Amino acid sequence: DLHDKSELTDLALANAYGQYNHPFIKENIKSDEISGEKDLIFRNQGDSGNDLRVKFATADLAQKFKNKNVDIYGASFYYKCEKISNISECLYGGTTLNSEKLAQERVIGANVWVDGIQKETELIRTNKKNVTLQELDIKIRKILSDKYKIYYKDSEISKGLIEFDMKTPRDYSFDIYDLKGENDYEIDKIYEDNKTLKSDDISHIDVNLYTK
Repeated sequence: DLHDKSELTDLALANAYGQYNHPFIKENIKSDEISGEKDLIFRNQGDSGNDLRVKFATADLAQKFKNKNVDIYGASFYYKCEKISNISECLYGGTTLNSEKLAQERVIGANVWVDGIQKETELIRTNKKNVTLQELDIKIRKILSDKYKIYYKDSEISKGLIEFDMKTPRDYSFDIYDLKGENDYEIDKIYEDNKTLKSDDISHIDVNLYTK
């Protein structure tokens, strides 16, 4: 049972379009301040020179990356982002070690279908050895957002499923209209686990969208 786009508020649609089209991306930064036992602080590295609060699911996760030259790639937001003093910018997970790269860009294909009809195959990449699922998810939704206008209320697409398949019998999927809420601080909690995948172990991506 896939959720219907009609279930989202105009605010939900806007935030979704916005975060999937303008991901926060920063390479080789290091945080060494834990906050609230499960958050990492990167002072002076958010947009506008604001402070960045990277939120994780568990204190363990936060601890695993303190001191780490990490790469960041995720959905950022300001509304309801716990101030660290000044104003602050937030985001969940999307954190990987910077020292782990690939010799060449790993290219992943995404078979696409609208109402069961196959469309042009899409492509996303990453030179990260271990890329977070959030990043892959974002790169796919940006495409689904611009080619199929999934987040425009007046578009014909009303349902959709994104599925990431590994080279082993393991897959991960997202219901593009199943948002925790209408504000990013709730929507993005789906990434707090910081789920990361070995890039070369990913097989392909399946995208099924529907109308009516």
